[PDB]
Amino acid sequence: PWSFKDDRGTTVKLDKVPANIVAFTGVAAALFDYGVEVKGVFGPTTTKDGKPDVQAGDLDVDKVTVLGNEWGKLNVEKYASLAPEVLITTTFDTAGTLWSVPEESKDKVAKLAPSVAISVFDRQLTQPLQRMWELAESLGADMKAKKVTDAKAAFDKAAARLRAAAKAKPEIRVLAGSASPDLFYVSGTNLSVDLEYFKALGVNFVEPSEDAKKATGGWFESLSWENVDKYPADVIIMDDRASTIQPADITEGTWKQLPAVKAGQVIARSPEPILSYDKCTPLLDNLAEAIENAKKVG
Ligand code: NA
Ligand code: NA
Ligand code: NA
Repeated sequence: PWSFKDDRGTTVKLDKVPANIVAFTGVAAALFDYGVEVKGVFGPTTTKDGKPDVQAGDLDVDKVTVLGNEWGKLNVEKYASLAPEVLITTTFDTAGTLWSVPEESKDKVAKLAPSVAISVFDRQLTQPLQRMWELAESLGADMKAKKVTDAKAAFDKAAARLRAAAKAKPEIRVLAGSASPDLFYVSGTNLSVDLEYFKALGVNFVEPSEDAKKATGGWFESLSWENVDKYPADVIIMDDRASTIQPADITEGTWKQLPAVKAGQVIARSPEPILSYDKCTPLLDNLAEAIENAKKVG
């Protein structure tokens, strides 16, 4: 018998540990690092050359059944064909909305199998990391495997490295960005699990006012591309997800003129961390390295 109380407070109870797990791609990726296999995934999974998306982590993308290959896409008939026993995903709000389960078919999807939500709303990264760990352990993963304990040890060291970098270089201003054709979005730290944790470790972020973020209920500010120099920044961390324009591909002239861009002080941000200690370690090391070696340029 298997039971798990999720971050909505809902307890799923099944007569045996589910063999037919379907998960958001990034959740499947986290589970994979603890030795838990999933049967189906939905989300950014492969890129247009067939390579694994960043959100697929170390998943064997050929082996799994891909039900949707972008956010908000999940073929209901194909899902049903997997004899799904549980659906696992993240949640980004108070309501417990199941992330990436299509709004139009979410009721049909719910009929086929119970769901488990792990919240990545308004808390530091360490919380959903612990809750993903608990979920994996409830599914029979060996949490005392060398690979798992090594990953947790490395994460802790990386967190210490970032704390030291932020304390050693207090002048370095970090801007969290995401590019689209219409708009350049600047995230504040509040509400995001990665940025809340990085802030708690002492990183100096550019913070749009609450007033500037109110159109998204506090998540981010939308800027016209001509106003992307509004906030002076030394390091820019850019959204890496498939829905967004990657920094190497941005052609807008204002972007190209930013001091941090000219100095080569742009790195990746993963606004949807894969919730394993393994996949969150480079988030910490990458940011620490950017801060360690950044010049003040903004
Ligand atoms: Na296959
Ligand atoms: Na166990
Ligand atoms: Na340095």
